[PDB]
Amino acid sequence: RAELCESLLTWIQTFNVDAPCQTVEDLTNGVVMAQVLQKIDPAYFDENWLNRIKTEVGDNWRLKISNLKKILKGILDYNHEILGQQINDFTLPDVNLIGEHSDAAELGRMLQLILGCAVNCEQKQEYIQAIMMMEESVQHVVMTAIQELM
Repeated sequence: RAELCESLLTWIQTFNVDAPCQTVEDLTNGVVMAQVLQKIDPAYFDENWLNRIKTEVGDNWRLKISNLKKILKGILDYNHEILGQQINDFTLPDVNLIGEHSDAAELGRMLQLILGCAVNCEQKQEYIQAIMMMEESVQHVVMTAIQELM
């Protein structure tokens, strides 16, 4: 779903990575997702690892796809090589559609995989706490709205 992708984007924003990440388009060349995977496990997804991900991409969608396949393979490899408890990867994102068409539905599937890494890695209690703090944060917005109406 495209709506799931929008929601998972707000989760991506909790990482505060360097590259901009406000829209679906900001995620299509793979740089943001690579930087998030580095936050999740910087020992595995390290600076050397990130080197394979081209930054100067522009509108070269073939290059975007290339980047995205490296990230997807990276996620699968992390799951196989490092993680004891495997993630839910029965259905994989079609990253060709992300790169060529900025397909939000496919991008959402990829973000789900990355969230799967976050909540199954060694630091999972940190990431689960950060997700529940998204709930606390929204209630502050709602309480502000209520107070501006009273």
